[PDB]
Amino acid sequence: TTALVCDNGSGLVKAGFAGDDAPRAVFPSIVGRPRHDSYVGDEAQSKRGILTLKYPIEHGIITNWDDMEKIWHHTFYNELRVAPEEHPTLLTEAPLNPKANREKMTQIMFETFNVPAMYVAIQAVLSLYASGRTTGIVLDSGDGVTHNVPIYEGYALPHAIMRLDLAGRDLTDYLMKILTERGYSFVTTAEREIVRDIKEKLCYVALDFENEMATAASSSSLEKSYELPDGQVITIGNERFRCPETLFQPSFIGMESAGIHETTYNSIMKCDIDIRKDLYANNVMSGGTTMYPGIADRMQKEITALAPSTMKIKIIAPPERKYSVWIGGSILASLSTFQQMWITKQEYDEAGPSIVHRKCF
Amino acid sequence: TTALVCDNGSGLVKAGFAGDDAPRAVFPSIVGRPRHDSYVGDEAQSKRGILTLKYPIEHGIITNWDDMEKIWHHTFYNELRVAPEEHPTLLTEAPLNPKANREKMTQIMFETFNVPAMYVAIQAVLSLYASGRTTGIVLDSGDGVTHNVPIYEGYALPHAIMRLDLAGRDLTDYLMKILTERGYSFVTTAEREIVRDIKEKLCYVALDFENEMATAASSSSLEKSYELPDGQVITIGNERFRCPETLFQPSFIGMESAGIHETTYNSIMKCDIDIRKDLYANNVMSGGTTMYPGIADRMQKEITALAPSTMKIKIIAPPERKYSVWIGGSILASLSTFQQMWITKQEYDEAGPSIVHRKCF
Ligand SMILES: Nc1ncnc2c1ncn2[C@@H]1O[C@H](COP(=O)(O)OP(=O)(O)OP(=O)(O)O)[C@@H](O)[C@H]1O
Ligand SMILES: Nc1ncnc2c1ncn2[C@@H]1O[C@H](COP(=O)(O)OP(=O)(O)OP(=O)(O)O)[C@@H](O)[C@H]1O
Ligand SMILES: C/C1=C/C(=O)O[C@@H]2C[C@@H](CC[C@H](C)/C=C\C=C/CC1)O[C@@](O)([C@@H]1CSC(=O)N1)C2
Ligand SMILES: C/C1=C/C(=O)O[C@@H]2C[C@@H](CC[C@H](C)/C=C\C=C/CC1)O[C@@](O)([C@@H]1CSC(=O)N1)C2
Ligand SMILES: [Mg+2]
Ligand SMILES: [Mg+2]
Ligand SMILES: [Mg+2]
Ligand SMILES: [Mg+2]
Repeated sequence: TTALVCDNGSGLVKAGFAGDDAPRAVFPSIVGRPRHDSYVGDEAQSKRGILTLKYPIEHGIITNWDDMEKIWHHTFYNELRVAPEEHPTLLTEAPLNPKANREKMTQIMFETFNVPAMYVAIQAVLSLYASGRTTGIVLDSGDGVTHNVPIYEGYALPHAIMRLDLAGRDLTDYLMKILTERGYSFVTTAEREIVRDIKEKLCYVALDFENEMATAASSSSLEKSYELPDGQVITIGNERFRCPETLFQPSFIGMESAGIHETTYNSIMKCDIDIRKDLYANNVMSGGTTMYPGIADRMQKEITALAPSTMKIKIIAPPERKYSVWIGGSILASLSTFQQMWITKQEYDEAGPSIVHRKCF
Repeated sequence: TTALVCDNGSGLVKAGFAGDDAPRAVFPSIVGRPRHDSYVGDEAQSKRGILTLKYPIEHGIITNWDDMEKIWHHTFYNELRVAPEEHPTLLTEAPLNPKANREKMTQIMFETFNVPAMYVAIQAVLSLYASGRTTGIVLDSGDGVTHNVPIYEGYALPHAIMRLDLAGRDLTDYLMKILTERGYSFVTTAEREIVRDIKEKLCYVALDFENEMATAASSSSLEKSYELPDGQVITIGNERFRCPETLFQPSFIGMESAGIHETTYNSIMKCDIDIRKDLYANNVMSGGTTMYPGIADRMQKEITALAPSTMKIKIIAPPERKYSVWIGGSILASLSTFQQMWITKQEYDEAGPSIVHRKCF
């Protein structure tokens, strides 16, 4: 009778119960199989030694359905320890998820896990809701994808969504590369996990990119120390802000794309004149890769440079924004008016999987 | 871009545009065909002379689909003069309408009249909404059927709906019968229309049934005069309140059913204890046959006799209650939140007619 909320990301699954303010289970979105029997999440991780690890979700889209069933089987029976036939399930999807994927998702829930009711919601919409608004533009930068999504009264505007395949995992690889400028090798998937850790702990977004580079090459006060697992210590300086600077200048990594400040602006510009002003004042950050200190001040300054000079620009960057999608679905799944909007097994029996596209809002 | 609202009753079609406070077209729900080429509504009526008249809706349910298409064709092209491919259409249905009927209704709208979007709503729910409430019990007595419908937050409670096949048309026939106690014959479908007219103009609900009969047989002050079309005049006395008294005592007409005060009570009693009190305080009358003067005071007194003696009983009987279903749909179709709940042609293409049962609320 409690609803389950499951948020499937490229990197992490966040799953739990509606009514909570945090996912009970967060675990790597991976399936592992013997190098020449399958393991999931945290499982797969303890034995990575003798497995090939596969990610079933790439850039926010489900591409391996057999593995995804195993992530879902693990989520219900091992992580949450519930019987799925007893619980309405809310699932999340990427903006612009293909219609065919969303139907396949519905079919699996109903025919393989026998849920009484499910729903599929766009991630960025749930994060807007978790901030208390129904109109806004969300910047959702996770592990695999970054999406700008303008939303008006609860409804995502498909023609103005921007997709940038440049996310947290790319920033980790770019940190690996530049650290092997001050002499370090990382290269293995294990050492990659170490650099991911450094990234999350030491990196930050510089208020002015150049001046910051001038500073780091004039005093040792930006260097920080970091202990590796083998005991050895490493020093990190200018790499701390150069790594995330990539989101503002993708040419750092050889991509020809606009940075996250320009896609935000361009997405606002694909909207009707009569709401632009509401979008400028309600930019919401969401996802793990928006956690860098300085990123929200940085965003404010860049978007004010591009927008008409009299526009009121406000960046909202809540402290819980790494889980905001999940918390959004926790709130939504608890509303009594949401209860009539679940897709029930009866509705699916009578109409089949394409029922899933009548969102009801 | 304006929505159409069409309310199909056993006797009258009420049709018009969302945003209005009254149906532009009210006309008899009849199809006429040459006694040995088809005519509708008011049409069929001017030539009844050489046609057989058929009612395609009986006791609120559509039973002749070919005729019903002609009522709908006439509604769009002759009465409202619009192109149906250009307008979302809201249709109404009886409580407990079979699933199969509602699908057939959807299929015709989409495949024969090519509407962009439609919706099918339960009549009694729209009348509740027109009174400004989302919780209440509606007594809807029309020409062909009477329905008691308890509704909690906008949703009709199917297991407590009561259906009584005793409505305005039966009261007309019973008035014909008792008038041929003071010497008058009516018998033909034309004279039936005359008695219907007398019914609507002269009849009323007595506050105490017996005392009223005692009164009419003690002074000529209750008789009223009525001019027939051929010039002759008729006198009506005790028949004025005996006719509608039938709704309270169906044995007047040989039926073994409970009266409208008992089905109301029984329907309230099939509900959960924790809302009964809200239903007792929000009884809404709706439909042509609730127009009799005195009926709402009458209802108050009868339901107070049956309910627990400390209950607060309130009867709401708005002046516009003969059109309240239509006005309900006029309001609903205008809400911006309703706009995402239309069934679109795309949704119907992908899922077919059984899409219609995902009500969204
Ligand atoms: N404090 C932090 N600073 C910078 N990055 C971080 C921080 N915390 C987590 N991240 C990064 O956020 C990413 C995980 O984020 P998230 O759970 O939002 O993504 P996801 O939903 O799995 O993937 P996606 O939305 O791309 O499909 C990882 O790359 C992780 O390193
Ligand atoms: N003032 C009135 N007093 C008594 N009865 C009336 C009055 N006005 C209309 N009626 C009756 O109301 C009936 C028409 O009501 P209405 O339009 O609500 O029914 P309907 O929707 O066609 O049919 P139903 O809901 O049974 O399918 C007719 O029987 C008509 O005689
Ligand atoms: C605390 C934590 C955060 C996280 O987000 O992990 C996701 C999950 C993960 C799966 C692969 C590795 C082997 C496995 C184990 C597990 C652990 C927990 C990881 O690979 C990412 O690391 C990629 C690689 S490098 C990067 O930047 N994203 C992001
Ligand atoms: C002003 C009006 C109200 C009405 O409700 O009519 C509906 C429609 C109607 C159809 C049959 C007759 C021949 C046709 C013509 C038309 C006219 C308009 C009628 O037959 C009813 O009369 C029945 C018969 S007797 C009664 O009580 N209900 C109710
Ligand atoms: Mg995500
Ligand atoms: Mg990879
Ligand atoms: Mg009616
Ligand atoms: Mg008849």
